[PDB]
Amino acid sequence: SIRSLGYLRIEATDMAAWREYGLKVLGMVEGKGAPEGALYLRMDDFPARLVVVPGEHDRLLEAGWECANAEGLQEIRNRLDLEGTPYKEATAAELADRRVDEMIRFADPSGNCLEVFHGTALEHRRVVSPYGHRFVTGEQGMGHVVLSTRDDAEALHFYRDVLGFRLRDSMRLPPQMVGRPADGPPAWLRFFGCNPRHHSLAFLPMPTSSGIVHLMVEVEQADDVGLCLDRALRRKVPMSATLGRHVNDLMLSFYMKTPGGFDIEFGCEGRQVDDRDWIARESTAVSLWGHDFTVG
Amino acid sequence: SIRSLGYLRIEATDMAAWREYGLKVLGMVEGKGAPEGALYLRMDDFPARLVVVPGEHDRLLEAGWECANAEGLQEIRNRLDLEGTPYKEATAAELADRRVDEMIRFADPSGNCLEVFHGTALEHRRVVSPYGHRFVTGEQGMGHVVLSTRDDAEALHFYRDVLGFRLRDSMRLPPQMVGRPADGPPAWLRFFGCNPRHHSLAFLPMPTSSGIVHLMVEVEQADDVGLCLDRALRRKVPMSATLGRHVNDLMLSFYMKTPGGFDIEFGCEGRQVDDRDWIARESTAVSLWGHDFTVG
Ligand SMILES: [Fe+2]
Ligand SMILES: [Fe+2]
Repeated sequence: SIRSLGYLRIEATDMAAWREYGLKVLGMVEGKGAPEGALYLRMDDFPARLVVVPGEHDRLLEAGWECANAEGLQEIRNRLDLEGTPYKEATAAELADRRVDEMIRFADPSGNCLEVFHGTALEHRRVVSPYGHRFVTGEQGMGHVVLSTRDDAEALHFYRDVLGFRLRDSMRLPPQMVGRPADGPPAWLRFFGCNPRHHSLAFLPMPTSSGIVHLMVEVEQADDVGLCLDRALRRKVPMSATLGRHVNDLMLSFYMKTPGGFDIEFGCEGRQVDDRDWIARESTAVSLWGHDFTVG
Repeated sequence: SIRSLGYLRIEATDMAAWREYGLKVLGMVEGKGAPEGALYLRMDDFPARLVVVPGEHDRLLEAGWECANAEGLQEIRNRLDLEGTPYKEATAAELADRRVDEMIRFADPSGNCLEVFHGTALEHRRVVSPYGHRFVTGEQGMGHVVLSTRDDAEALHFYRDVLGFRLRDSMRLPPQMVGRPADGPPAWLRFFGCNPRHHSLAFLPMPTSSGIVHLMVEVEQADDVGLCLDRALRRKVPMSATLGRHVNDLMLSFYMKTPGGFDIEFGCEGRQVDDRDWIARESTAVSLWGHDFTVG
């Protein structure tokens, strides 16, 4: 523990657009009990996976990371204490809002905020998408998120050495792409695992207005993906990449712009990894085929 | 009885375009022993599946239909004689050229030419696509071909009642689509099977320049399809339909224009049918998702 991506909390300038998009494009289900004009989007037994709160910005607020139990959370505390990373225990009100038994809050060096928790409540009535797809979560958690970092070496240190994620994959970026002179060194996009899902987390050393590069959610079948593409097309959702399969996690997916300005990857067939045999290597292409990121 | 589609012979106005497309887009392999300036494209142990001969038009010449043995071919002779359909035995030169033991030649009432044969020679050196895909033939044969017909009822009688194909699916057209009065009767696109492949043959009662609406070839995996689409886009092959999944045969495929001006559907995951269970019904949509023919 940490074992998986639990939830994502984001701020939004357009709550109506997010509601229509989560319901009619993503085919998520609305959760009950929210604020004060906030939106809970459900994919499974979790009370909420995507929480959208109204605000003046379109940005990531926090990612919530689930541990197996009190001991698995304490292990994260002990790592943080060894590094000297400041953290706070959740207030009574934060525990009640998130519906978790314990949680700590802290930030990585680039100052992306984390909530690490255990003992979430679940809701048990069947979550049924009107479009007939089922999301793939379980032991792989919510999906995976790719976030901006200020410094890839620093991110590698905090996520692997401090937090204990595994390095799953790495891809180099030419120095020009990251605002470095043509004469100096490439920078690194690194993918991190906490469970069999190839990656739950990755860091792009390039800035974004939201802090999010992409959020991937996974469904069981290619037909689920293709039907989703059709719904997005009908609703004039702006496209970011055509259908394709990734090299590193073998995900078959397309990418589309959300109302928050970052991409959602809507995929299937994500590769599962066993840490006992996985060899961390450098991948040299994004995709095996498709995924034309010029489409936007 | 006829067991599968064996080969397709077409005439072409641009042999160089076909050789490049066959090799670099379809990833078929060139056969040997082709006559003067003809092109043999191979998918498997057949000496050729797609035969392209020089000519003044881009047009279907004949479809070759494989039977299991001499008795299977005689059963077709018997059916033709019962109907009063004229047919000719292949000459010595024709048997040698097609590399078959026996073959009869005749046409349907719309004038489409059939060559029904048994005892093909095979070639045994491995056929290796440079792109790494394997075609799906075997008991399913070469693929399927959708052809023009002048009269759907007469085609239904000839293919089902006379030749013994099974009716596999039907799709209705608005009377006005076939230039009838808008309060006239619908016409019918009918799909015919001779093996587990959902259909080997279908008839659109609408005219085409070549006689061909589409030729489908099948590969093992979605990645093979996705890779082919990238090759085709790179080579500026005209797209006819986006990636999608058909309703009737569940083929996951895209459509593209060949050098002959007709479409090839390049697909995977074709549905298998058992005649003991199969119910012949009317489908009311082309696709579950995708297959936007508006791109062409
Ligand atoms: Fe992803
Ligand atoms: Fe087809």
